[PDB]
Amino acid sequence: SKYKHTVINNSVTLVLGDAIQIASLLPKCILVNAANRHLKHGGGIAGVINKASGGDVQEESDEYISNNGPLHVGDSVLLKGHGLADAILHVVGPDARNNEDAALLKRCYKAFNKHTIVVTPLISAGIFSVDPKVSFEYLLANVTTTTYVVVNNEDIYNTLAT
Ligand SMILES: Nc1ncnc2c1ncn2[C@@H]1O[C@H](COP(=O)(O)OP(=O)(O)O[C@H]2O[C@H](CO)[C@@H](O)[C@H](O)[C@H]2O)[C@@H](O)[C@H]1O
Repeated sequence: SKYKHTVINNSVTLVLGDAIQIASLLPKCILVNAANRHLKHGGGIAGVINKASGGDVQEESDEYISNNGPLHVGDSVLLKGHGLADAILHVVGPDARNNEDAALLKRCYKAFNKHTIVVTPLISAGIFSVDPKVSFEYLLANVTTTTYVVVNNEDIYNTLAT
């Protein structure tokens, strides 16, 4: 009630706000990180998540990658929550700057469905340069679990809330 939000369907609610704030307010959830293949959390929401954890997320990510190697585009890994959420699902969206196809978002978003409540940004809609409407369409097509999709730009919110 205390956020600008639009319920899209039985599963998906679009929220104008801060994903970390929204994950904090929910008693139980997974928070999704829009990550890169090497889980190097230098910027974007990955940066905000890592900094909110005081670097704990990067420490854990480094251990995962150091031992297990880089992820493939479209893959995800469930890691610890570091007090931000019950767990963080690191999802590697396609980077359009590197000619990676938006259709790989299908794989990203299908990974949500085994989790009861998910708080997510729009995957690949930041520097990975996928149209927010396209990302959101892939989300709605593939996500069947209770999901709060959080955007921090009112203009993008308004466009998607149509
Ligand atoms: N509450 C909220 N707060 C902040 N942002 C919110 C938000 N809710 C949604 N977002 C948005 O979520 C989006 C994520 O999109 P991307 O997949 O493009 O990020 P990316 O994969 O590039 O990050 C990766 O981008 C490059 C990859 O090389 C790396 O430097 C970086 O570390 C890695 O995370 C951004 O628009 C971000 O603003």
